[PDB]
Amino acid sequence: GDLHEILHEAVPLDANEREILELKEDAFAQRRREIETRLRAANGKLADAIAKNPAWSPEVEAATQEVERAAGDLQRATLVHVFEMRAGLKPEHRPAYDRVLIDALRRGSQ
Amino acid sequence: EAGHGDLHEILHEAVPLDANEREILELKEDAFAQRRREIETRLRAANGKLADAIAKNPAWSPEVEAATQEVERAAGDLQRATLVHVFEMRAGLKPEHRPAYDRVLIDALRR
Ligand SMILES: [Cl-]
Ligand SMILES: [Cl-]
Ligand SMILES: [Cl-]
Ligand SMILES: [Cl-]
Ligand SMILES: [Cl-]
Ligand SMILES: [Zn+2]
Ligand SMILES: [Zn+2]
Ligand SMILES: [Zn+2]
Repeated sequence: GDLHEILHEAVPLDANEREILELKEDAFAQRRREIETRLRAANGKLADAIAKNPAWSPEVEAATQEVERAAGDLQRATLVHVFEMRAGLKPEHRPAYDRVLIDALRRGSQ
Repeated sequence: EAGHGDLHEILHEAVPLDANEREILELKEDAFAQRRREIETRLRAANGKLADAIAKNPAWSPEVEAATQEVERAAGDLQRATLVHVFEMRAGLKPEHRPAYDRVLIDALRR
């Protein structure tokens, strides 16, 4: 989320390495849209049901299940993509990248 | 979340402090505040546990995925606890204010 963007900024790189990294982004960008989508949909499902009847209901129950699973999915996809970017780093840059990742996770960033 | 902070103000400002629906309102709030603090503590711990896994071994693993799932679950518990509370508070609000209350709620939900 902002986790994703934070880790991109911990990634030191010249003019060449950046253009290459951006080209490599598209695999994850799409995966992602696919997930920010289901989640944004599950939320609208939630809000729709509440504007209808602001009380718990089978629709609200189902929507919240959907919101949850989707947000987990999104963090998992983010992490997968973050470890792939880690693999493309020179060994000398790995410790700083790990530090940023661990500390962001620890304080609840995604 | 779910516009909670702002919904409570709508409460401070619809049922007067010379009303005593006030007392009941604040007791419900005390209970929710306590449940939230507990769930939040549990989310903080799931976050630490995910961070710990990654520090131990910075790569995707069943251990890291596991932690991820504990985090989603604590987070979902928090949203659910908050929503059911928000509904409870609405049911205790005089019909003359549900309109404005419902606005704030749906707004926030649609974000
Ligand atoms: Cl350069
Ligand atoms: Cl409230
Ligand atoms: Cl208060
Ligand atoms: Cl609290
Ligand atoms: Cl990996
Ligand atoms: Zn990326
Ligand atoms: Zn109050
Ligand atoms: Zn409240």
